[PDB]
Order: sequence, then structure tokens, then C-alpha cells
Amino acid sequence: IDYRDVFIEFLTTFKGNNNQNKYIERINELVAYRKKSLIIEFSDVLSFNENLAYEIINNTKIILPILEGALYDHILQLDPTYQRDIEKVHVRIVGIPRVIELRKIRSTDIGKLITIDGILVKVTPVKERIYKATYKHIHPDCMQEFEWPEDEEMPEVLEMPTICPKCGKPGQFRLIPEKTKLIDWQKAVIQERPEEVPSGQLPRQLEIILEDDLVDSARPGDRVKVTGILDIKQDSPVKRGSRAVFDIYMKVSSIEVSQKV
Amino acid sequence: IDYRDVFIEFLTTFKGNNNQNKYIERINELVAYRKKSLIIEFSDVLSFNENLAYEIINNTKIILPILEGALYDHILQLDPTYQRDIEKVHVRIVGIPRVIELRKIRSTDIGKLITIDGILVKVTPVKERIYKATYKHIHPDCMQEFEWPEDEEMPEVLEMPTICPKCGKPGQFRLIPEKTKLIDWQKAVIQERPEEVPSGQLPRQLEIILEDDLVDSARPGDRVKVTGILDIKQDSPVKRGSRAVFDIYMKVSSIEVS
Ligand SMILES: [Zn+2]
Ligand SMILES: [Zn+2]
Repeated sequence: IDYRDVFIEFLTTFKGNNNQNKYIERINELVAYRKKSLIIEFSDVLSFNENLAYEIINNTKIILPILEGALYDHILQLDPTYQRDIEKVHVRIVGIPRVIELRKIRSTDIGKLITIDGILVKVTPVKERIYKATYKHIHPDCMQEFEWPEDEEMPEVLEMPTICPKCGKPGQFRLIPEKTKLIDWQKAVIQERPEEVPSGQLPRQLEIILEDDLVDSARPGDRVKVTGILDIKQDSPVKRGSRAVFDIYMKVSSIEVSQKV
Repeated sequence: IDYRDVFIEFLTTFKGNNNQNKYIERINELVAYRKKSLIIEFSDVLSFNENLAYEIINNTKIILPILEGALYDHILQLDPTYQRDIEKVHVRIVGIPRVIELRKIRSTDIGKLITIDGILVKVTPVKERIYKATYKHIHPDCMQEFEWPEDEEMPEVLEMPTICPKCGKPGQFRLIPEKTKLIDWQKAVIQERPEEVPSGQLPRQLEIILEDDLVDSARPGDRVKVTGILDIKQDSPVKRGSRAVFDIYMKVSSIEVS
């Protein structure tokens, strides 16, 4: 099953409510204004091809990078000069049928693409962090180079590399010039909407991470629907077998805002 | 995809505006006058092969040393005596379609080959640092010489070789004076052109590093287009309330002086 092909067929052939190619126009804007995210409505995908739609929301980790590669490929065929300005693109899914109430989150929701509908309580100022860099462990027994961070995600905290992935020991790490990339990042807290908070109880809260072009997408007081993979965050618990109570967070993949006046 | 081969094809077959082999002639001048840099116009590369052109500007750190090796190899076949005078050559790309205004630099520009068009404000006097070292493994079973680093130039700071690349064992390594080589370097500051500086505000500035034959390429007051990879410094940032966390600089790969 080649989901790459059906995705491109979807973008180029899907007809909207007015019999217009909704996603051809969204892609042209993206190209014309050098934006790097394409917003896709889940229901549009469902109507076009259900297998694709369910692949997107149930096999997200694996499928999304494949769709993003296909989109980038498609954009470069429309305008080869796009790669001068933008090196990678995001596919951001909105309106998925897995809206979960904060109060009802369960252990099986971890690792899934979910939506939380709540109120943004606070937001940190935008910071740049190292997205990818190469370091050398300056130590007689090692002197090896490694990429850092290992994966492509920063759970709530920003840092420099403290323990070496090659030899497992700390020490001095030299940044290798001209191999560093940066990304914008901020942390925010989303809170239960007042109508969901039972009388006599405090609102539940969730930490979220907004990266790249999702930074400054909303301000305190706004009502927001954030879609992302719910994940656990190792806040140095005594061991691994400590059941995580509040040590969850969401890396946001899409956001819809109802703006507070 | 063998970009080494396409690069040599480009240099030897590209036809200019007057149907002449522009880069054969530039290479001959380089050989005849013992220059060590070949200047390449981005638009020429784009016309010849777009994949190569975009590899050069988007995968610069990896691809450029490969192209420079291929060029050196090609020059030594034309004139083997060139190696008597010049040990290393530079491929310097000009006229790239990524001119960025200093005031508009963003975090995603870090790590990219960019061009800044500005005014040279300050330049330090030229100094010399070690760019290549040869060592001898002082051990009865070995006594062989080797370059270090292996297939790249020495970074700003020396790194002492601990394991021998010839025999795979540690020991005593003697630095060879006569095979250890120096490179000229200087630091400069480029500044926003007056026409870009808004009323009531100071010009933005950027620290740049000029090495080898790029040294003394311009003087204070000159308007310059510098192309290089925008990079961060590793240091104590101590940035109180700043959105930008890291100080930045450019190691210059090409310069045009208008
Ligand atoms: Zn190590
Ligand atoms: Zn040896």
C-alpha cells in the first residue's frame, strides 16, 4: 500500500464544498508566501480515502514524515526555487476524531495522536535551541564525534550534552563548527475549560511544547484545540518503575485558536 | 549521484555567453599565476545542472571539500609542478540566491550558506595559525609519519593525536616542523549599509573570519558581499531576556568587493 501516491492524489484532486481544488490553492499560498506548513482537515482525507485517513491518526509517527517528504517533492516540482528558502515542510492535521478530556486521560492514550480543547494559561518567551549539532568528546580515552540531540524532540527542558552517547561518560564536549541547526521553541500550559471543571475542584493542566512555526500561535486566555502526540517526560524520577502521575506533556503538531477578546 | 564527476564535467564543458569554455580559462589562469581559489558563478552551475547547484548551496559543508579535492586533482594533471607551490585550493561560490538582510536573520538561517551585503567596519592585523600537522609515531615497531587531522584541516584549536592511524596503537608522537603548515587569518566586522538602518537605531553588525587568500581582500569602508555558513559560537551566552540565545559569526567562503 503506497500512501505516498494516494496523498498526492488527495492534494491534487480533492474537491471542496464549492467544487474547487482546496489543497492546490493552499499549496500555492505556501509556495508564494514561503510558508512551511500545510494544514489538512481530517474529514477531507476521510471522504477521499479512509485507509489514508486512519493511517494518519493511528500510525502517525511513521506515516507523517513520509507524507511530508512527498509534499516537499511535489512543491519542488511546482517551484524548484522553494528549496533556496525552505528545507523541510510540515503536514499539520486538524479536526481529528480523538478529542480527549484532560480529566479522562488514560495510560493507553500515551503515544497516540490526540486533541485537547482547553484554555492557554501561560506561555514562555520564544527561545532558540539546538535542533541538531555535532560534538566531540574531548577526553583521551574517547575523542569521538556524535550528533546531538539524539532524536528530534526536547521534552520541556533545553540543554547542552552532558553524557556522551559513544562512551557513556561525562566531560568536555567541543561544538563542531558549521554543523549546527537551530529551531524556535516555547513551553505553554493548557488548562481545563471552566465548564468542564466540577464545582469545588481545581482545573486540570497539561504542559505543551510549541516548536518552529507554531511559536506565538496563541496568548494567555485564548481557547485552543491542540493536536499532538501525548508523551511522558523523564523528570529524573527515582527509577523507571515510578508510575508517571503528572510527568506527561504534548509536542504540538497542530493548533486551532478561538481568540479571546 | 556522483557530484564529483558532474563538477569536473561542468568545469570542462560549460560554455559561457560567447560559446567559450569559461572555467577552462579560469583554471588556466589559476595555474599560470599560481592562484589558489577558483571563483564559480552560481547561475552558471544552475544552468548546467540544478542538482549540483542546490547540493553546493544546501549541503555545502559536506560537498565543498569533495569538489575542492576534485579540482586539485584536475589541476595536478594539467601541471604536476603546481603542488610545489600550492598544497590546497578553494572553490568559492558567488552570486547565490540567498542574500539575507542582517536585521532579518532568523534562527533557521544558522547552518546555511548565506550572503550578507554590507560595509566592512574593522579588520584585525593578519595572524598565523596551524592549519595542517604531520606527526611521527616514535615507537620501534612503527616510526611512520601521518597527517592529523586525517582528511580535514586542523580546527581552530590543536587536538593531540592519541591513537596512530598507521599502526592503530597509542604512544609518543613527534610534531614534524617541516611538514606542519600555517594559514593566515583575520577577524573583521561587517555592518548594515546606511540605507538599511532605520532612523533612531544603530547599525547591526556581524563578526566574520577571513582566512588564507581572503585576507586583506578589502579595507574599512568598502561595500562587500560575503558568502559563508552562518554559525554560532560555543561560549557562555549569558543572555538576559534575549530571544536569540547564541552569538553568531560567519567563516567567509567568498567575497565580492563593489
Ligand atoms: Zn565519549
Ligand atoms: Zn604507529
